[PDB]
Amino acid sequence: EWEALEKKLAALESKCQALEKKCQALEKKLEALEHG
Amino acid sequence: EWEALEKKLAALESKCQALEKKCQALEKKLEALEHG
Amino acid sequence: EWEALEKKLAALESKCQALEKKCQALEKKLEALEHG
Ligand SMILES: [Zn+2]
Ligand SMILES: [Zn+2]
Ligand SMILES: [Zn+2]
Repeated sequence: EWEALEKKLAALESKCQALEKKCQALEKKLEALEHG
Repeated sequence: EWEALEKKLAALESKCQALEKKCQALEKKLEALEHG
Repeated sequence: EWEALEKKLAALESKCQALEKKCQALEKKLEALEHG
């Protein structure tokens, strides 16, 4: 169905946004090690 | 077409899941450096 | 609408591709710390 698709996409957008944050968090910890 | 969309979404869900694992793998290596 | 969906998916595919690169970039910096 069409609606199931809309929900899969919506959950993917969330997953993606949570991944961008995780990456920013990781980069921050990596930068701490790399400079200090 | 509708079916092409369904396939693009399915491949995106896989890509996303592989990215969550990569991030978990990275965080693990980062935590090793950060504590030991 | 159908077209709005197509655009959301297209922007998600980009976001995902940019995340794979970020992860590769991070892993590269992490590997530098881990071996050198
Ligand atoms: Zn740096
Ligand atoms: Zn830690
Ligand atoms: Zn290594």
